[PDB]
Amino acid sequence: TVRVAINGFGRIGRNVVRALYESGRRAEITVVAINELADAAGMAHLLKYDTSHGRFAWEVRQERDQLFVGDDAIRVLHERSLQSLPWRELGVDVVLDCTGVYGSREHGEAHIAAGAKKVLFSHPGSNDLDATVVYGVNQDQLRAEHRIVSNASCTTNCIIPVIKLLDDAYGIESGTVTTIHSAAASQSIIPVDTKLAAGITRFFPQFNDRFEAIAVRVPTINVTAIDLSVTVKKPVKANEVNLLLQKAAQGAFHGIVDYTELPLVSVDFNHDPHSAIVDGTQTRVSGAHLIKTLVWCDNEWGFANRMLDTTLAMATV
Amino acid sequence: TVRVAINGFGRIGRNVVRALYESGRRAEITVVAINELADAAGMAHLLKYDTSHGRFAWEVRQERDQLFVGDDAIRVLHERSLQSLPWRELGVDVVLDCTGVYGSREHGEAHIAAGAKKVLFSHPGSNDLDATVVYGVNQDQLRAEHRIVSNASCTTNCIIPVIKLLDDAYGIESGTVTTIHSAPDLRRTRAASQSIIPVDTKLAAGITRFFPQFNDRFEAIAVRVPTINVTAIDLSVTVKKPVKANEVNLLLQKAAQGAFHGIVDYTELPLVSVDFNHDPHSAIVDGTQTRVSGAHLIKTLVWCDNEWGFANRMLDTTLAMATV
Amino acid sequence: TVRVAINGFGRIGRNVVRALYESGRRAEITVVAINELADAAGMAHLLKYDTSHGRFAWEVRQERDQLFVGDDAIRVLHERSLQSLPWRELGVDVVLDCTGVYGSREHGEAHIAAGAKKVLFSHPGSNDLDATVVYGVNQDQLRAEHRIVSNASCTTNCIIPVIKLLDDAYGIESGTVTTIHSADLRRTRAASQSIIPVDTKLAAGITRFFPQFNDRFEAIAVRVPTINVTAIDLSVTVKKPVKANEVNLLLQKAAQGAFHGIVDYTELPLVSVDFNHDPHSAIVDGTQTRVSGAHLIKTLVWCDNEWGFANRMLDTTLAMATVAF
Amino acid sequence: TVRVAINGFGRIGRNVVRALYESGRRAEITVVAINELADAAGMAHLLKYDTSHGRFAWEVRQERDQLFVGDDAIRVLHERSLQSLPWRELGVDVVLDCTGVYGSREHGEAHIAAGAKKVLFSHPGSNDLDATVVYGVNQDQLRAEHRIVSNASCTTNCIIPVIKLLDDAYGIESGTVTTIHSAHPDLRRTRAASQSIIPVDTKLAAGITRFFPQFNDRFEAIAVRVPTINVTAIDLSVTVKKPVKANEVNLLLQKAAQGAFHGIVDYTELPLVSVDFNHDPHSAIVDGTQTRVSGAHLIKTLVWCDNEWGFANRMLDTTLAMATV
Ligand SMILES: *CC(=O)c1ccc[n+]([C@@H]2O[C@H](COP(=O)(O)OP(=O)(O)OC[C@H]3O[C@@H](n4cnc5c(N)ncnc54)[C@H](O)[C@@H]3O)[C@@H](O)[C@H]2O)c1
Ligand SMILES: *CC(=O)c1ccc[n+]([C@@H]2O[C@H](COP(=O)(O)OP(=O)(O)OC[C@H]3O[C@@H](n4cnc5c(N)ncnc54)[C@H](O)[C@@H]3O)[C@@H](O)[C@H]2O)c1
Repeated sequence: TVRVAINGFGRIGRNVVRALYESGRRAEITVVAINELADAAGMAHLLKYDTSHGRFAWEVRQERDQLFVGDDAIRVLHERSLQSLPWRELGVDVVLDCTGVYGSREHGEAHIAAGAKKVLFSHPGSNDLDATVVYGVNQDQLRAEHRIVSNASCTTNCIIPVIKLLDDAYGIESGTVTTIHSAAASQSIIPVDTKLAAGITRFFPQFNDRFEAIAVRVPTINVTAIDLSVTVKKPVKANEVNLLLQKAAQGAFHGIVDYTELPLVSVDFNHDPHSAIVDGTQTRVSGAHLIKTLVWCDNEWGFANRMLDTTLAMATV
Repeated sequence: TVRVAINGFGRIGRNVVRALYESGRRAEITVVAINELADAAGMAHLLKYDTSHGRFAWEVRQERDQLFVGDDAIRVLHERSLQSLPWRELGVDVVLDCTGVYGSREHGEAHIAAGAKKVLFSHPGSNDLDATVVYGVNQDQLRAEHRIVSNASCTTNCIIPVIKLLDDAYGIESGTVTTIHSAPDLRRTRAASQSIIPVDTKLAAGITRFFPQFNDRFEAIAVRVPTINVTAIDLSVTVKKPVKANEVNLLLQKAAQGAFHGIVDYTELPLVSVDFNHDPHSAIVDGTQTRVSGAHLIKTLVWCDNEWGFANRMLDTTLAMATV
Repeated sequence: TVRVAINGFGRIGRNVVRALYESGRRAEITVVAINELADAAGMAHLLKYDTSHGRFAWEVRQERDQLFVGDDAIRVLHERSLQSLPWRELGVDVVLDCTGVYGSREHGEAHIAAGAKKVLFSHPGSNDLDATVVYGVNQDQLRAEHRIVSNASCTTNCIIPVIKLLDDAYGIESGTVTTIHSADLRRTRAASQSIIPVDTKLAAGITRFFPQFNDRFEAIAVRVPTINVTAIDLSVTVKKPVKANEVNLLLQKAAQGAFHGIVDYTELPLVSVDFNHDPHSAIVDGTQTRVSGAHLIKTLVWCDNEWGFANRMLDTTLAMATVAF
Repeated sequence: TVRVAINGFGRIGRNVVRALYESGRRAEITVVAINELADAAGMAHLLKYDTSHGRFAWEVRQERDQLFVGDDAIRVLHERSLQSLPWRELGVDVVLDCTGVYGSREHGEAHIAAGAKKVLFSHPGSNDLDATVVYGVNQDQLRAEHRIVSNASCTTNCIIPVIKLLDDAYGIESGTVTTIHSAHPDLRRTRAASQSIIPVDTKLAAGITRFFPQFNDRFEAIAVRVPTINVTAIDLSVTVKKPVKANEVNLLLQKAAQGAFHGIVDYTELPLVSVDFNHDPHSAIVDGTQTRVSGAHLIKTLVWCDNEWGFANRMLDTTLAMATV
């Protein structure tokens, strides 16, 4: 068993746990410890009841400083700073840090120092890390040497695969993105800050000063829509683009990217493990060179499963 | 005073009336008749109360074939055919048809035959009508021979002015749009309140019709989200002239003060959709959301009140029609 | 095997099917035919994708005149009137009529005439059917000679069990209810941002089931823009003096005993959506129980207004097909 | 005219200002100072644009140490402590404290010490206070001596008038309330507001018993938050001595609305939804169509209110009474 600890039991941490069990990737990975400065029972409870994904199918309990998913007893810690984490004592192979506060080399080193073999951050974190993984695209680029890695963000993890597929096939010249985020808020469309372009140009440096992004928050549940527009060199038609993407979903990107032409709405992709689901019915091409594609993703669940995918790769290399 | 009749007292019809009074444009134009298939009080009530806005500031009464807004009398009719409309009897200068059912030439002729000097449709309709007016862009192209005219749609009326401004300044090569609307196809039989729902958009067709130079150069998609009243349009265009985000913003800001005052607005304030509720502008450009990818791919987000803006344009166009 | 046909594949009909499979009651019941005046391709699609309940876990297919949940084939019919239904040909033991249009005796007789042994309506029907079953309360009064029966409504099915429990224990003198539903010049308007009064058939339904409460029960209801789960705010005057926690203890005991699987009890800090897809007819929220003086009880009861009811349809169906002489 | 300063420019503070100008109580009250921790420009923005009330009709300019509503020049302070407030310098007749933090009479004394003649809190207060005015019910009990007074809460200000009317006419024996509110302590608090019905704490049970001490151990209350806009619904249930019918109750309340409680309580039988009462200055609007009576003694009444606007106007009403008495 690969044994992981989770630092920070927020939304993403909780989902990683839920995902571990539902995906059955329990067989290959046991969570041994969770750490959040937050009261233990608020965790057990919040793990059991989730606003988007239903009651957790497994039986959850929290007595003492011990969380319980099914028959597993997860030791619950309340450390405030990285050094005093008993990673060594627990034999932690990978620490998934989902705190959202920690993210630099030093934080990584601190985790390793505390006894963890490797670290995986649930966000981009400081630039200079031993690696950055958008699973399904560049997991093959992982080494032994690589011990402090970032898993990108849920939005970058959603759109990067598509941008790659499109760039490889048609040569992207420039791109612009609009992200429609789910959640006064409960009536408006709210313009919000977005880091998604920084994330794209970082992963694809050939796109510096060639990509921009805006984003809005709307009062929907759980699922996010990404509205991607790119200029390409090779002339293309809407259905050719769709055929490319559909093929990718059945081939090289099976399980990571999905494709659909069914008449669906956002909530239908709730609890969908894919990093991205391409909506074929929304694909457009203006002239022969401006491609619009709408990509759905469960902004938490997809990412959560990628955390686990990346973890496995890290522990295996 | 120009006298108008309203055919169809739906959402848009009601707003046109509300707009007439609130805009203060009651001094130039008067509503003499409304023709509806619903009950009469049905109308008075819905005119007084609506969920998009607030209680109508004016006092709304209702008696049988009548309707009262303030001191003004408005003959309420219930005719299922245009032939039998007493437009002649009432001296109607313009009929604003907001039924959403009528829209070809013949329907226009029918209204005129019934005694109306001119007709204005609250939508695109079929192609061959005298002119489609996107007020603030091409109202100067109204001759008096134009008797049956279309007011475009609220979304086309929102984005066309921006597309013109950008094309004039930088030469648009191709474009793509996403419309985020507020609240057959199997998507239609399912809950609005938690989902982003792809819907059919005819915005594409409307743009290329108004700008024929853009055939096979514009596409559009749209989604419906469970927000109130205000619509966001996410426009992306490739241009010839190289540009920077703030140059684009400066252009649009200038237009808002200048040539397009009262039709397009510009803002850099941190606002959300509901802040544009009841805003008379056809379009409000959100400067903070302008982007340029490379030097040639412009993204601009434009807000509009999808009913109020359009409702005021109906009145603006009406005036223009009655004045030429 | 008990073999059922479903007349009307609307919201409730679809859920009955989903419920049959998810609850494993499919070992004991078979849906052999569905009839709806709707596009059969659309039937399959709507069965697979639901706004409340998510993607149906089973594999759904449609082709010509067959729907396919899993490896099962259901005959899809399109008859516009009750007379021409091939119930006899298919050996239907019970017809679950979830059309919401049909509900008289005659409609029942028509179904039986068409070849169905018994009929179960997904609503309270007219006033004089053979039985109304609020399962868990009076299913023991089903005899084998009741062939046209009503399953009450989801709201009545939700609150009746609680009213019984309270009446038995303390003697209800009078009652008033407020129902908060999830999503006439009010229907003609924007449901995404308002509390909307709506008419309710609940006071009718209660006094019908408990005739001793005529002119002693009233009800109002509002619609709010939430998802799927309904809250019932019950207020009753009782004879026996009581305290909040006594009432809670009574109800909690019922939930573990006589009403296990039908009524549930909870003290956990939950919100409506947590009862989404809950099979109980009613879940009592202990934390919201109150008693004013010693005689005015307030209790808040949650229910999944569709799922609970759907599973009760199946429960009642079984009882009807089983009830021996 | 009467001069007022506003301590705390939150939701309520902002609305008081908006109300002053819109209601037309501007020919009777002037705001001279707003003391607030955030910058003069933040203040001005939020005053102009509101999530729940639209664009403020007046022109909101900003300059120097001044806000401007029309040609009226209001002054902005950022005094962190209470003693350093220049109330004396500005000749403040009443301080409306809408901070929600201050509410003890020491706080009151502090304001007065700083130079304010009288103080009015936008909530119940931490108490041992001079008075508690639910305007339209007991403003006549104000005395030149009461210098530190509380304006109750918006919910108490909404339902108290109705409870009085009902008690006077039929003698309330006991009561229970449900409030339907729009949008570490609880585990419910940090959960998605968009889509669930959310049970929460409520102090209405107290506020009522405090105002009507004859109801100790005779009133209880619960409340839920739903994702609607701005307007609040209060679902009141009371037992009464005198036997009554639904329409008698309605007739009583309707009469009150034109008569003794004109401008404070309103009555309607029109088919309306919550948003229709948005920006309604009444403390309470009674929905006749929802009135019920179970037996002859259990009254259910549903009362709407704009939980901010009504209250804000009452703040102004109470202020006037205080400065006048
Ligand atoms: C934003 C925008 O401009 C937009 C977007 C999509 C579609 N439309 C067009 O708006 C027009 C009507 O909108 P409205 O919501 O006002 O219509 P409604 O749904 O409220 O109903 C119309 C109203 O008229 C009645 N009616 C029907 N037929 C009638 C006749 N013959 N005579 C009198 N009244 C009639 C109907 O019962 C209801 O009361 C459309 O053009 C639409 O395409 C705008
Ligand atoms: C039901 C009812 O009547 C109701 C509804 C809402 C709120 N209340 C009560 O009124 C008090 C204020 O609540 P509100 O929500 O208006 O406040 P806020 O969160 O909008 O912001 C307060 C405001 O005060 C400023 N402030 C804080 N500390 C300050 C000091 N020391 N000096 C000056 N200003 C200060 C703060 O920055 C913000 O601008 C509550 O009691 C509530 O129960 C009633």
